[PDB]
Order: sequence, then C-alpha cells, then structure tokens
Amino acid sequence: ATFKVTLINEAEGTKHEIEVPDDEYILDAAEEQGYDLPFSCRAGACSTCAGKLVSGTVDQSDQSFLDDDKIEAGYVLTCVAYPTSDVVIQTHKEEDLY
Ligand code: FES
Repeated sequence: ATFKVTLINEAEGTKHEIEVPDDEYILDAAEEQGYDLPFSCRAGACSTCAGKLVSGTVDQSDQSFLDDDKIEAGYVLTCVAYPTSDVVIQTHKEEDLY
C-alpha cells in the first residue's frame, strides 16, 4: 500500500502532499519527493524531526524519545514513522515540547 501524507507547516502556512509506501519512513519519502524537513539523529532518539498528527495513524515503534503521554497527544518522530493510513501532519513541532 501507498498512503497519502499531507505535511503542514503552520508557521509558514505551507502545504505539501506526498505519497509514501507503507514500508518507508515519512522523512525519507518527503526528501525523495523534494521536501526537506528538519532532522538530527535520524534514529528516533531526539525531538528535531517532531511532527503532530492532525489525522490518520502511523507506526513509530522504532522511536525512543517520546513518552506515552506525548504519544497520546499525537506527537510523532517523522524520521522513524511509517504511515499506516492516509495522514495529515503538522511539521516543525519540536518547540511544542518545551
Ligand atoms: S531526527 Fe532525531 S528522532 Fe528523528
């Protein structure tokens, strides 16, 4: 399967739509498709690539930085997140954790 992923940058008021395979991390797909997103560790151990889900679901089982509450609040580490449905997500949300 291939899911549609809508990336929203509220601060800049931009929107990008990309198609991501069910076995590819969002970050990777976005880059390949021409959209650079913030990142640092690239390994699910930091908050640089944080995004916030608006709708849809993902699988970010490889992540380790986010606690359960953050997860419940909809936060996602885009560098290790696989879409499990069509998703709409807000990017550049790191600030939200401080
Ligand atoms: S870039 Fe560090 S968790 Fe994604």
